[PDB]
Order: sequence, then structure tokens, then C-alpha cells
Amino acid sequence: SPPIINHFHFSKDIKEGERQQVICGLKSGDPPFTFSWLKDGIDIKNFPEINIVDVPVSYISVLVISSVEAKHIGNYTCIIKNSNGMDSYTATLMMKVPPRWVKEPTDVAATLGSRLTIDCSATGYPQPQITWDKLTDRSEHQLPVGSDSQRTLASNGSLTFLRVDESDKGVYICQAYNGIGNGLQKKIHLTVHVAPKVKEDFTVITVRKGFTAHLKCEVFGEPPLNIIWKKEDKIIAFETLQENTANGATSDTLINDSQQNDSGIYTCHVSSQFGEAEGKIQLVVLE
Amino acid sequence: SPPIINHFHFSKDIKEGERQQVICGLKSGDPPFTFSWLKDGIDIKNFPEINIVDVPVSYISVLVISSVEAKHIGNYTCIIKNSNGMDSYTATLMMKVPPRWVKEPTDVAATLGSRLTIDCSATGYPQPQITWDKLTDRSEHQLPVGSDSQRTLASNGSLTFLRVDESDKGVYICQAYNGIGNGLQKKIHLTVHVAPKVKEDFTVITVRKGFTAHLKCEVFGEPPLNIIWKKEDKIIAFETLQENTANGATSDTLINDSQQNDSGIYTCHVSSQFGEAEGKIQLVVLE
Repeated sequence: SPPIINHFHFSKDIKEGERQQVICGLKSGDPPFTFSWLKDGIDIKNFPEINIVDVPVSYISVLVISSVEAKHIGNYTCIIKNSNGMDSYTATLMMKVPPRWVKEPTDVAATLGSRLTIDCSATGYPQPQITWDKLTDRSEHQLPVGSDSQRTLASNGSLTFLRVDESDKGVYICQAYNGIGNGLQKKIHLTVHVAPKVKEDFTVITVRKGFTAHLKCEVFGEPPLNIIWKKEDKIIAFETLQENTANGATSDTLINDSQQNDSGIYTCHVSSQFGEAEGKIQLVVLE
Repeated sequence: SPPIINHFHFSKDIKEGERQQVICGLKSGDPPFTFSWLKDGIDIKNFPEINIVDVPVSYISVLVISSVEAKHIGNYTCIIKNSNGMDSYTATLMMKVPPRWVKEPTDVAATLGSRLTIDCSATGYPQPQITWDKLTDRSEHQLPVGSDSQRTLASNGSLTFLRVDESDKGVYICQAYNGIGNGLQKKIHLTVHVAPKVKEDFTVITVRKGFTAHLKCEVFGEPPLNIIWKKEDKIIAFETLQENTANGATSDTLINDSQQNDSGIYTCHVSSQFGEAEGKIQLVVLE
């Protein structure tokens, strides 16, 4: 009689680490038998991390997978053949992974005119889809952002602004979904901020020799602002005062007793998280 | 005197699970002091999974991150202010993850004329780029596949064929790279196979009543082929012979002693891993 096969199945909620064994046994049929395994039409000898245990004395053969990586997903077929015919049965290895964050987005503070790039990554099986929705406080409604002119969404869901504008403020949301679970969703607040600017590009300070020369450098910006003075690309150690204000700060620094080798140009450099600026103040000591 | 800050730094080869602490302490400066923390221009009160330990008696404040998820990457700034000025210092939290396979590709056996979709996924930081190169055995050289007409590479590196052709045989390679390490590379063998076809769509078998009616159904295909006969969508249990060949198999089945309620149409259905076909054989019993 031809062989008939006992239906077999893989576990239900399979996870990457787990092992899996499926037994191909007989209902009926006269020996001798020959067992044979396939995965999606390819023979199982190919995949060596899969090895099959066969005990033909007991009329069975077992497929084993010691650790199920998602490549194992697919259809596995066992074929039993004798000198009267063959039976076969296929079982499906199924696996689902809901999204987990790779790169969560967070609240962002962007520089106007800069080229911002927010990242938002996630992983799972299938590979999750990353979508951005901005919240319009005209009625707190979601509207998908998308790759406009002056905007971009790269291969991996990274939202990139070409020139940041006051238009691009408020709260945004990226959403990772692959069909498993509800997915992920992250709401972030974008705020726009202005790069610092020295009020005056370059001012002349002229004095007679040997006086308390008084330098000046107020700058516009958002606190904090950290100002460093220089001469010919060397730091000034001399006495320096740095009083703050609201729209920035002013730096009043003075050099006591002037010299003709000190006469030249100086550099008021300011640094911040939103940019950096430089004013070059020049000094000449007349007789 | 204005406060001056002791430079601090995050660990060098940071990994997701680890904790990170950075101490903002003073070199010099006269009290009282006020400590303040920022991340990329945003204040640290926002991120609550970050909490700061501050002990102003010892002139220090510590930022702590109990488990560094990649969102923590960026620049952290500590600001110390007194009634003479402020100092500040920023340190960068850096993290790299080389690619690991999410969905490894494997050897594939495609049906001609079908719409194949090979998957190839990977994960890491930054999110890896997935590229396909086919090996031309004209000189075993790589050539990037790309989204042709009759081909496609989806968002996540899934290579999709619209109509599979003999053109699309041989070994291919997908390569995952994000800049860290050398990345990953996987070489797979594509082989093309033909869906089974019943030789004859529908044949008339006519006999007189009460004879050993002899049915016939050879089919073309690649082994294995599993044939099931039916009548009005019910299985035939009756005597059936299924002898194989090279290009497929033939199924010679016979019904002993005919009846007028048996007279009708029958269905030779074949199933395989590369497709399924049906021939409808018809029977009429004349007097």
C-alpha cells in the first residue's frame, strides 16, 4: 500500500531563540520507505544549520532547528516514498515580531536656516513602515508630512528639512507599524531657535599709548553664550568682563598699558548650541 | 571669580544596555553656584528617564542614564553660573551598532511567470543600507541589480520580480552596510522551475454499463506531484494508480461496475510546490 503521512505542525507563537522540531511519521503503508525533506522547493541538505534526525526502524524522520532565525520562515515539506507510491505534507514556519525602537525621536531645537535631520528608526518582522504626521494646532489634527519641496523622508524614516523655517514649529509624530500589534508612536515637540550674531562685524578702536584701552562686543542670541577673545589666533587670558542680557550678552574687555606690538587686530568669537559667530575688533596705538 | 569647568566625557564603546554617568565639577570659581543641564539645546527636565544627581556642597552635579537607548545620542551640556560669570562644557554621547540580519536571504526556487519577492533585512545604527548584486557567470563579476522594468527593490531591501524569467537564474548577493564594521553579505542561488500542467484539459471517456472504466491523467512537472481525483467536489477514495516519470507522472485510475448516477464529470487535480493544475475528465455510460 502507498504511504500515508501524519500531519505535523510548527509551534504557534515562535520567537527567535526557540528550537523547533517536527516529526514526519506514517499512518499506514508497507515498507521499505525513503524519507526526504524540502524547504520551499529547495532540498534540506542546502541549509546545514538545519539537520534532520531519521530513525527508519520506527518509520519516522524528524527535522530540527536549534535556533529559529527569521530566514527559517516558509514551508517545509516531508515526502515519504515506497514501491507503491508517495505521500507528502507541508507545514509552515511562521514568526511575527512587533516593532521596537532603534532610534526613538525626541524633542528637537533647530537652527533657523540650517538643514535639520530628525531620525526615527524601528525594527521587527516584517520591517516596520515609518510615517510622520505633524499636529496642526488649528484643530490638533494629524496630517502626514511627506517629502515636500524643502522636506524629505529618507529610506529609514529620517525626516530632513532643507532650510528650517518658523513654518516648521510645533509637535510632530512618527509612527512605526508592520501589521503586528498596534505598532509604535512617538510625539515630539519641535522648537525653532536663531543662530547667534555679533552686532558689529568689525569696529576700529584707536587710543594713545599707555591707556586703559576699552574693547566692546555685545552679541545677539539665546542663552547661554560663551565668548572668547583672541589675537592672531591666540587666546586672551588682560581683564575681561562678560555681562549677560535677555537677547544675548555684551563683553566689555580692557587692556591696561598699550604697546605697539599689541597694535593689530583682535577677534571676539562667540559659541553656542545654535551656532557660532566672530567679530574682528582692530586696535591702533597712536603716539 | 567666574566658574571654570572640569571637562567630562562619556564612555568610548557604548552599548544599549549600559549605564552612563558624567560629572560636572569645578576647577575654580567663587560660590554660590547654580548647575544646569542641556541635551542638544533642550533642557534635561524634558527627558525624565534621565535624572541628575546634584550635591552643591561639593560643587558638582552628575547626569545619569540608567540604560542608553540610541535616542540618548547627542551633545550634553552642563552650565555652571555664579555672580561673576558662567562656564559651560558639552560632551557627546556616541554609539555604534554594526549590522545584524533580521531576514537573511537564502537559496530560492521560483516559478516561471510568477511574481517573486526575495527579502533581505538587517538592523543596526545607523540603519543599514541593503544592496543587491547579481553574479554574472560571464566572468563571475558583481553588477548591482536595481529597480529595472520587471524588477523592484522595496523600502527595506526586498527584491521583487514581476514576471520570473530564465533570465533571472544564477547566484545573487545582498549586502547590508551602515559604516560600522565591514557589514554583512549573503550569497544565494536562484533556480527557476516550471509550474505543473495537466497534459489535456478535458477528455471524454465513454463506455457501456458495468465495465472496468479506465481513467487517464498524466501531468507534466518536477517531482514531487500529488494527484487527487474528485467528482462534484468530493474526493475519490474505487482504485487509483499513480506511476511517476521524469517530466512528471501519470495517474491511471479505474472504476469497476458503472452506474448512471456515477455518469457526470470528474476532476484530476494535481498540487505541487510550484503550482497546481486541474483536468476535468467526463464520463457517460451508454446502455
